Amino acid sequence: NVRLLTEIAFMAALAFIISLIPNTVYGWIIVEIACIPILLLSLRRGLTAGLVGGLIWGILSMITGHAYILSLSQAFLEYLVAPVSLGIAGLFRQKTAPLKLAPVLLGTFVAVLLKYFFHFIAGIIFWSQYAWKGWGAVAYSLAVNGISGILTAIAAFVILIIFVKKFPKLFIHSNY
Ligand SMILES: CCCCCCCCCO[C@@H]1O[C@H](CO)[C@@H](O)[C@H](O)[C@H]1O
Ligand SMILES: CCCCCCCCCO[C@@H]1O[C@H](CO)[C@@H](O)[C@H](O)[C@H]1O
Ligand SMILES: Cc1ncc(Cc2cccc(CCO)c2)c(N)n1
Repeated sequence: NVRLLTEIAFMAALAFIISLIPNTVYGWIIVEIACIPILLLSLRRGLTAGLVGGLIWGILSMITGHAYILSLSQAFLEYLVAPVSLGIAGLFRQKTAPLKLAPVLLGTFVAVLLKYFFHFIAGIIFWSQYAWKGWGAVAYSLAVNGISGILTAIAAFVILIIFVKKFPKLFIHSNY
């Protein structure tokens, strides 16, 4: 209630704080560990809570000057649509015990995939001026964003697996 709103705000604040950590692997290839609090929020509280947490994270990135903004339409795609889209993991919420790892991992996979699909589309339209010598716009965006998405999923997998084994109730909301 009040509690749902606090959880959302705190996880979005957490994602933003985490996003301040340097995460560059090479060029524009990143490991986006900042997705994890939004993933966890979504898995615990469902689609709407996740969408809104993603929204708040994106707005925070932009208004603090930490987003890479090339245009209104690009920033809309990459810092509203993209982070919001992590909320899709919410469709994999488990409401009842025992907690299973399967929906956690499938939901993480589908949500990181969806986010980076939007970054991949953005990459084609707005970032092709950076494409490695000899690479076309699509192939360059596929490699940058394909690799970033996989790496981000790897990291999300590692952390959430630990969280499932050690703190499975992070994932299951209860009153009481
Ligand atoms: C519906 C649009 C709302 C417009 C205002 C944008 C930010 C909304 C919440 O702001 C704050 O973000 C801080 C980040 O650290 C948190 O510490 C704090 O808990 C939270 O309250
Ligand atoms: C790129 C967009 C991806 C679309 C995502 C489709 C989400 C469908 C989620 O299904 C749910 O999965 C749960 C756990 O696996 C099942 O317990 C439950 O029966 C089922 O309702
Ligand atoms: C080729 C290419 N280069 C840069 C970007 C911009 C970008 C990529 C992934 C994630 C973010 C947001 C969090 O930082 C931004 C892009 N989409 N495609």
